[PDB]
Amino acid sequence: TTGTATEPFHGPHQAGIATPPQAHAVFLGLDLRKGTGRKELGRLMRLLTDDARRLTQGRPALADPEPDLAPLPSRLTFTFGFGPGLFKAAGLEKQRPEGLRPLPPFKVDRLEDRWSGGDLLVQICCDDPITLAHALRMTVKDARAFTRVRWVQRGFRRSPGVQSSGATQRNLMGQLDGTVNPVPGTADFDQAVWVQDGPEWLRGGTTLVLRRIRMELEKWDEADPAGKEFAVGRRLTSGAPLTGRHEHDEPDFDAVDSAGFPVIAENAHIRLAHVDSPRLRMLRRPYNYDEGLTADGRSDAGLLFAAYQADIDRQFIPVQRRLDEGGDLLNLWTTPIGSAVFAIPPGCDENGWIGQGLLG
Amino acid sequence: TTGTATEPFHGPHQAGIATPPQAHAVFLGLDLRKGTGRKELGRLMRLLTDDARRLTQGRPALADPEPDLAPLPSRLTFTFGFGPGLFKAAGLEKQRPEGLRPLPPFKVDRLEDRWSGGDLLVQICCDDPITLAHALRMTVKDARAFTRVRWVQRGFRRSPGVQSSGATQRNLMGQLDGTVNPVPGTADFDQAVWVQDGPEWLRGGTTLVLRRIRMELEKWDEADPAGKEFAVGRRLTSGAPLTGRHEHDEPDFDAVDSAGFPVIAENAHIRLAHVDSPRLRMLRRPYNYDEGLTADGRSDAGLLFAAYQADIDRQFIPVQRRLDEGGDLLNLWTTPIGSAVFAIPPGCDENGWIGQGLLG
Ligand code: HEM
Ligand code: HEM
Repeated sequence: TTGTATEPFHGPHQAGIATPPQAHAVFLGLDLRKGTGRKELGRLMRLLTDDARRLTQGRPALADPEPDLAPLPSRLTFTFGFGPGLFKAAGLEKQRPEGLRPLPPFKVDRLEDRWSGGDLLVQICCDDPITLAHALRMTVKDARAFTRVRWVQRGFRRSPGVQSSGATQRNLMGQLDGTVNPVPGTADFDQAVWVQDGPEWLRGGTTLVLRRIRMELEKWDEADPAGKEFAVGRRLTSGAPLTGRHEHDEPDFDAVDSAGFPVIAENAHIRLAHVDSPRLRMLRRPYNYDEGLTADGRSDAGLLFAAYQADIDRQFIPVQRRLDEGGDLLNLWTTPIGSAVFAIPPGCDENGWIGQGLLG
Repeated sequence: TTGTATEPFHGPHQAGIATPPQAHAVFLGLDLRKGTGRKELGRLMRLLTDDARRLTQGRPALADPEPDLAPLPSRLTFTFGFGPGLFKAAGLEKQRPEGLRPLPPFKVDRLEDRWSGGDLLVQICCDDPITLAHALRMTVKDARAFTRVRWVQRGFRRSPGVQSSGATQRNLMGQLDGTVNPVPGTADFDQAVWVQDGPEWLRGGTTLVLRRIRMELEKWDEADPAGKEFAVGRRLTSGAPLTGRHEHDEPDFDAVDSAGFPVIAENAHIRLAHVDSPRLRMLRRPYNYDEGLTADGRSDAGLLFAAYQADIDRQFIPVQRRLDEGGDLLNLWTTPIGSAVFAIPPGCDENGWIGQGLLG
């Protein structure tokens, strides 16, 4: 069933990346306390490893504060990530990937400290929110002594069983989101996602760019539907490129309209975001968020934009830079308010723990 | 797939009450603007009725800001409720039920204005959070001109398919929650829930007591495990009464231990909460909430306690008063921080609108 289903914890890679995105996610951003060094980090990651090892398979954690909430794992997964500040605290500043650093400033940025940065990431995904809540509590319980909570970001996708697996789901702007994306279990995916160069310990792992992007829905509603599709380069209902018919049709960036102007605008989102080389693409694995209203009924909603790639400098920044300097029409209705980066180590087997190659 | 499943909007009763509780809920508490009188309330409820009429069946609302999010309704339901202030503004004090008033003070209360009161309730329930978020957006769009958002309370239960329908689900304290409840499709349920006395307009309707109850999970983890079961009167895992073996075993309130003391404490939750007459019982239809963390790792979680009954004075207050005056052991780890009451009108058909019998 949806409840008894599990995702393996062990493997060459950490789960929660190639894993088809579950219905719910929480991104826990932690800062290290002063007394938390390499020794303490080792004890912590061993604690959290075994917690994930048990919980993801429906078994209570060690010293579980509520073991009856451990069953029904619902494809629970844990993904741990190390921020730039982690390495200095560990005395391993040399093994920090040179590419692992806070993203540079962009003109559209309205970043807030409460949604940015972080020394240690715990990404917990699950098809069930009760199972997720319990997993979060256990995580905090074992991380409490060594860290402070910098932020916690919750997001959702479709509930399990609403749409078939692999089918593209819509975001809170009504747009089909995830059409062009590296496919798990393919060569292009492995090259695009998993690290092969750089520091040894990170090989088999990846890097995460997590950006909290607010959807300016008040402005969005006042926009012209033709203008909305034009801004993206795809139709709302079908999800097809404006040059095409079906969702999976290849956009024609050389096509022009009756006026000789590009059908897909020069500053259309998918044009500026596109990279011709599949091996340089980023894995987008986003979650939607919707959190409360002002008295005048203005929404606080958007996207937890989670991008995974082997090299931030080669695979993310160039794209984000083109969106910014290219004057992406979508920037009129979206605003980055948070940004964090993490190095996600390789997976482990029954005889190890996440981050052993670094902290061991 | 389950996205296409719907619940009837039309009927003698509003949906979202007898309806088997969906995986997600938003309780939207609205305060009327100064100029919003009976005329304005009529226009508002006609707008909201039609929105629900279309959206619950997977059709876009009129002036829908994002029509592509209307399909796949996932058992979306709307339940509208009128607070005490609604009747004042509409000049229909004569039609206000005697019992429709803010609840009396209780010792355990730590109520906050930001979680209490409200003139107009829109209770939106759905098995899918994207569908839910869209429904909320449309509700606010048409309500903005007439009302201010007093509060929005988001809650969740198990995702669809995680547990078989009707099976008791656990709360964030790990406790099986919902064992003793009136059952739809029985005469006792109708007697307990649907109004058949008082002013004419409300017949076929019901009343809602909505209380935001914080869970003191800090103390809860520190609590003695045997004391936790003793506090409730049931075992954690099995859910059985301490006098029994299975969940649905009848609690024996006359039973004593070998020392001659009651097996179920005189101040046990279920003892103080129990009522002999099934027809006097309240319908409990709660949702769980989990909302963020302090720097030092303290959770902010609890229960959205939604109780439905034909008569607040006869079915809710007597129970709540016994829990308070009786010194319910569960009060050591639970704290009411919000309280609101609403009169829920009967259902409508085509050509009709919710609250028409009152406001029309
Ligand atoms: C912030 C809110 C955003 C929304 C609502 C959004 C929406 C979309 C949509 C509707 C598509 C077309 C369907 C698809 O291929 O997935 C798309 C494509 C894409 N987006 Fe975004 N996007 C957002 C931000 C970003 C950002 C910040 C990046 C940074 C890299 C990005 C990278 C991409 C890429 C690489 C594609 C693939 C385009 C292609 O090759 O055809 N998106 N996005
Ligand atoms: C966080 C707050 C609360 C929690 C965690 C909680 C938990 C529970 C549990 C575990 C049970 C036994 C299983 C069941 O029969 O559902 C129960 C029963 C019950 N509760 Fe509560 N409860 C809470 C607040 C309240 C409040 C404020 C009321 C006010 C009336 C209430 C009324 C009842 C009733 C009527 C029963 C049925 C007991 C019986 O007749 O055997 N509960 N509750």
